[PDB]
Amino acid sequence: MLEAQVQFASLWKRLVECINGLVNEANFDCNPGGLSVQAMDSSHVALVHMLLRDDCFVKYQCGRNSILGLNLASLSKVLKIVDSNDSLSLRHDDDSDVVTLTSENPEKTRKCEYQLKLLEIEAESMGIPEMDYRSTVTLNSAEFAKIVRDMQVFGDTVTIAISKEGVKFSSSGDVGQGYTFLQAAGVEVTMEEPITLSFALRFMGIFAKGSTLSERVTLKFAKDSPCMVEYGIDNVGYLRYYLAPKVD
Amino acid sequence: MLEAQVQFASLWKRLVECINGLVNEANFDCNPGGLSVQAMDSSHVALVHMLLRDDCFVKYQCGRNSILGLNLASLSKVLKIVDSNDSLSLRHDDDSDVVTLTSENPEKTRKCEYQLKLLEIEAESMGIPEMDYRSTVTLNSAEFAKIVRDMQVFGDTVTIAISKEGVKFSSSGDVGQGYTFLQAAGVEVTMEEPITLSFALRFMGIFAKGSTLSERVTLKFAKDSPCMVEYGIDNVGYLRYYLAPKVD
Amino acid sequence: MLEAQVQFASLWKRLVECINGLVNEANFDCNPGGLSVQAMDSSHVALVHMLLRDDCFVKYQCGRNSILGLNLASLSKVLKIVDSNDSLSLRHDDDSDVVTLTSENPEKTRKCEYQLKLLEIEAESMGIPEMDYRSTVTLNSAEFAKIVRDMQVFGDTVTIAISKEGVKFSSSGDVGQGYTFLQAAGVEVTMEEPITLSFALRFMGIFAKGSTLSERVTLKFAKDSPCMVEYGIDNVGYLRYYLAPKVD
Amino acid sequence: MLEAQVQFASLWKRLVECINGLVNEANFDCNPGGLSVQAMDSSHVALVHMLLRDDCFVKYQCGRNSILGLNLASLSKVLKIVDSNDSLSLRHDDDSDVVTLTSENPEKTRKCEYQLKLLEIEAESMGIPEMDYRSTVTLNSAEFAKIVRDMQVFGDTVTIAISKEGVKFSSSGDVGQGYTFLQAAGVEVTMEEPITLSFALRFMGIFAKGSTLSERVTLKFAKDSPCMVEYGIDNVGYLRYYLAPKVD
Amino acid sequence: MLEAQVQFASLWKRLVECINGLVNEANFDCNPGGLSVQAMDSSHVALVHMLLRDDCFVKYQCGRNSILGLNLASLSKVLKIVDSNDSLSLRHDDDSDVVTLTSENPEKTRKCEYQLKLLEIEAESMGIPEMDYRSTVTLNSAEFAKIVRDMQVFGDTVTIAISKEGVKFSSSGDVGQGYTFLQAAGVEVTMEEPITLSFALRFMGIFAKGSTLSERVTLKFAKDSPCMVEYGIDNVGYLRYYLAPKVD
Amino acid sequence: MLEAQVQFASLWKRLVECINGLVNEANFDCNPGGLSVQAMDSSHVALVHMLLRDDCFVKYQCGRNSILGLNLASLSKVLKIVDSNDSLSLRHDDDSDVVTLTSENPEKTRKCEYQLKLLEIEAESMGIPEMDYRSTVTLNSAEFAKIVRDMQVFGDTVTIAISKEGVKFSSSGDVGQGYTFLQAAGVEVTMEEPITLSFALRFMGIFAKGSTLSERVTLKFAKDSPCMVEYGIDNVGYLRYYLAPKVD
Repeated sequence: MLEAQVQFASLWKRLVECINGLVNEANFDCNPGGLSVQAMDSSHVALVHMLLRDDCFVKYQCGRNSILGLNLASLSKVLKIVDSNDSLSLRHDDDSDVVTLTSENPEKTRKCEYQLKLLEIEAESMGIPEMDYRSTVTLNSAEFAKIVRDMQVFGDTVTIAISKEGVKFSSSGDVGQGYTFLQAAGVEVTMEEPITLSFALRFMGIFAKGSTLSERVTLKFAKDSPCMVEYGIDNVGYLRYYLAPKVD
Repeated sequence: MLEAQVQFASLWKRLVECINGLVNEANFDCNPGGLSVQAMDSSHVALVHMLLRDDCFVKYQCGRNSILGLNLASLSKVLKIVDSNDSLSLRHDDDSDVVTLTSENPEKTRKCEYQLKLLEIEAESMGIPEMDYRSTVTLNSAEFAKIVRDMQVFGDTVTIAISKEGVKFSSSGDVGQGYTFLQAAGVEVTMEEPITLSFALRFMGIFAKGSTLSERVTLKFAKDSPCMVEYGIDNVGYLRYYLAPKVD
Repeated sequence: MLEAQVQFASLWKRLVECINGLVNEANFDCNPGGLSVQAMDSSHVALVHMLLRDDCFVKYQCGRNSILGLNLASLSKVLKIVDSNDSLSLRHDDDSDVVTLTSENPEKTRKCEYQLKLLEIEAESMGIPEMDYRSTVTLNSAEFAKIVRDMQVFGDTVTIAISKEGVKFSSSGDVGQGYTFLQAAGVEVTMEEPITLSFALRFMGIFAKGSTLSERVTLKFAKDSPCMVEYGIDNVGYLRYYLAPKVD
Repeated sequence: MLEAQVQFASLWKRLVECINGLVNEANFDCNPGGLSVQAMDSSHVALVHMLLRDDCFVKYQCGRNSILGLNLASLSKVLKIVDSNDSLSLRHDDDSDVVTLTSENPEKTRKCEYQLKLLEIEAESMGIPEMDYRSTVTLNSAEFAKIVRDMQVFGDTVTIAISKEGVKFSSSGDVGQGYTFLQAAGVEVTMEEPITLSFALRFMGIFAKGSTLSERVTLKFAKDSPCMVEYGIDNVGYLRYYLAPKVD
Repeated sequence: MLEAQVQFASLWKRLVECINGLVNEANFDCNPGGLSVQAMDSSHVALVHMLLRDDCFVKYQCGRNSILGLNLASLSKVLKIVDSNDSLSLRHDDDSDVVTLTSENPEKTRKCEYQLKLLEIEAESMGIPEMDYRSTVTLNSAEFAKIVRDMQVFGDTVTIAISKEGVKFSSSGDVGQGYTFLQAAGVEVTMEEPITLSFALRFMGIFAKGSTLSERVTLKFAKDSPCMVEYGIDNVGYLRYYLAPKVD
Repeated sequence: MLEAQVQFASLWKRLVECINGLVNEANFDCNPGGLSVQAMDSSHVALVHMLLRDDCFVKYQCGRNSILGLNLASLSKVLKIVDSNDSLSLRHDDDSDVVTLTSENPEKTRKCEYQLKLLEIEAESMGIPEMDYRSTVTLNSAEFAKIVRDMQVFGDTVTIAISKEGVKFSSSGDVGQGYTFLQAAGVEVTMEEPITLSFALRFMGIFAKGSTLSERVTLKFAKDSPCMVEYGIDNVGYLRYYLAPKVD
């Protein structure tokens, strides 16, 4: 039945790390369009949506829509041991109860094959937000990551404030008060009005692992609405996170 | 009221690590001479004196003598997140209760500002020891650091013995007995008589973080007197530690 | 009166790490032939035999056969602090109760000397039951090490299966099932018949630290018999491990 | 909608201490039968099974089988602060993501309520065993506890030897050799063959905290098979541990 | 010059523990009214005011107002070694630089005398924040102490909420969320309106050692104002703490 | 062939604690007179002499003089686990590398047997001191113990001054200056002239554990000579310590 082979296992390694940060199990919705994972954290505050378009793979075959529930904790453990530069083929057979991962060297002198039992995961229900986003900032993904790590020395909450001149990340706590201001000028603001929301750093931190997938990152906001943080996986996919604003 | 800007935040980062090893809070005596910290460990066995002369800073302004008590634990946490190669401006205002640290990139596209609450710390009450050291050894700071780490596998006490031919560090314990002998030159002994004292490795270890500030380190001894370990910060300051001998 | 000087302390450092993985104390049998260590794990399932031929040392002197029991935990701690590229002289004197390690820089500007108390160790029973190894595989030592680390995500047991055309390492557990197949050449199989044994990963893992001593590693098998894993120390010695199969 | 109220929080306090000794997280299988916990240590050598029958509780309500994963480290911390003689109600609501603990005084003048986040814990494969047991010894639980603490001065392994006349616990090590012999007929041996097995004291020690639940303790053995140590929680449940012998 | 003798040294022992929790040195204002200490923590968030009226002592004499700075750390160390049921006479002389503590047995067969050096302690910064306290709760001092210890398992901040029916202490953190609700009577609420403030547990904890001085404790609150926690020392003095709310 | 059985193991427990405070190994000189231990601290400043007369034991048998070297650290560990109120039989056999300790219940329902390996310990130089003691003070042993613990808050040295009216213990240091004066009777001074010596509290502290053996303790002094501190063990033995003065 299903077969999806990527050339460089890095991609899967880096992806699973990202999504496993948020949830331990997830359904892999596989279509002829490609693989998607959509999942919420157990507190129903944050959502991941990842899509790997079929052009992502050097070989992709998915006639009908199959759905594969997996333990991301186990999957993460197996992927930890796969070499970055080896190929990796995900394969599931008609009514099999197991998915198989197959890695091979460029030189074809080593072949690894792993098998994971599937789960039993109930359909998500709570869906993507339907926004229309007034503001947008795009910045270096690793700067973003650093900023959220940094803001965590102060508090558990970051306030992001977008203005014509740039974006200001702010946090408070016992240690003191911090901010990092990035100037527009590199940081591409493009907003229709000044806007200022707050968020849980716990989740922003989980999101910021996306920096392993994309040199840049885009944040999208809308007053009193879940923000989005998007990491393009070149032209062959995305990783997208949504997070509820804090209280207020 | 105070403004002290260094070009490279590294300096502050490395300093605070050193002094935070010994004490959690300290008063920064700030004069038109520059910043000084003088402080004892809670066991009253060891003393730090640090001075950053005003020529240390690319910009320095301190009309009246203010004293700023700080939590070095918090300060350390904030400095951990400042980029080494960014600038860093320490500033305190007349009516304030807070000191502010302001970092900027070389490119001026990112500005960070942190604020720490001040403390009322009781003014040290313990004077620098009497000088006139009949003995001096100077050595590579990182060798010194390694030696004290090493001597700790044996005991909690190191015996330093200076002779015309060099210096011998010795320790004992369950594991066994060790020594490291460094021969004169590269090791600049310059002494008036052979002399042999013992010291707590706990503190020698704390002092040895000074190796981050200065390629070389000077130890000065005097029979029955606190030794000194000095790290020059170029020509623009020093870091100086004093420690009681072990007698018994 | 024993003296054994190696030019580069690395060797001793890397060796003691390897054997200390298996046992905490061991007798160093010293002859004019060189040093040997032979020891079993406390469960009597696995055996180490190390030999450093006298050509191994830049200086070797052992008139009569002495035996020196040592605490490898202590020895490991002392060797951790000796620089890799320093020389290292092991010396024991006529009924002394202490062995001494002496390190010197290439430049002779630093000299270190450590002393360990000897033990009292009873000579072990098992004594290498050996030979008649029907099958043999040789492979890159670091690949081997990686494979055993990897197989540990699945189980506590690895099944090694040698066939003309390569070796297959397999494991099972909660996470799932995995294998790594290496194809023959690079992997030098040389066997008289297909053969398939199982082993405790705990011990294979301990053995795999041998990769620090030798770019390649040889495994030797024999139906219903302890396997051997051998790491050559470049013509001048070996490190050799033997391990009971799992049978049922 | 789950509810389980015990009259005296002591029970929960003492139980969680016992099981937290072995594992940091565990699933609470809750049925109309009552609560059960079944879990292995991370080395897969030892198994706990606890059952609190529904008659254990002054109020019990569990329509369907729910499973609640918990951090026993956190749960232990919360239970440390609950008064022994207060009541304690464990409550979970439909898709709540949190369990709540509610304590009340006998006099209803003080009410405490705590909330713990649940975990997704993967269901444990290893299923007790089906088993006979040829031998049986029952003894004062606190004597047993003391004996295992004692045997730990000698070694990491205890040898239990059952004979018609009593049971002999034995251990060895650097310190020397010890034994404690308890005579039958107070010690209820009841066996169909003499036998002698060995076990890890680390785990026997963990098990022996059961003495807080039950004045007596029963050990059951079977040649070459996991022993069992059982603590009856009066008539309203049990705590049961299984441990692999040391073999060879 | 000063003489103040208490019959039972317990009092001093218990007091110094309490105040030493907050500050390491303090000025003892000594008048013919009695001894008073008024002192702030280094963060200027918390104030202690202690008064021991002259009727507190079996013998009291202080013609002029002297001020004695003392090291409470040293004083604490000396008081640790004074027997609870011995008498204790504090004495300072005209020309002295030292205060002396003199202990004697009931039977006059043992006499101890200790001498502490005085300090020049600068800050008289202070300022009791007297105000209209709208709300008042009085409760068993040891329950209060337990509650703050308990709330610390969750967070570093407690929210106290006074209502007609009682007072609710609440905290949050990694471990979870907790509360303790005490119902009105035994717990004597007496308030003019419902009121809800937050406070640092670090300081509430320091204050709660007051339970050694007084079976009951009174807390007084006022919207946007420092709370007060008061421990009466019989009829012969008080210990009173004031603490800034957490606002943000 | 030696056998020495005491009725209550307490005695051995309390003794070994006392002497293990000073040294880690010691020879047990066993004669028909009884058991004696004599040992010096490794700094050759302090000496223990213990004697248990043969009437001490409910059963004692020692035809010839045997000497048993023991590790007091191990012995202490074994004795920690022996019940106070059990009997304890020490037994050594003709040409046996091991001594055996055998404990039994009053009720004979439990028997424990431990075996320690002996050591070859070289006879020390260690001559008991010569003199006839000019001064003598006898006091409650636990008061003495408390006094030395107390004097340690000040210094590492205590000055004991005997006069017609009583004895004065004095110490100095960073914390301050202390004394305890005990008045003559209850404290039995009996001296031929006033005399004032100083001693290391480290050792006085070690000695003061003798209070577990004897309600009273006697100190004996002689100008410029080792003091003695003696603890009678009923009428059936003594424990005696000697310590060099500090000369200044």
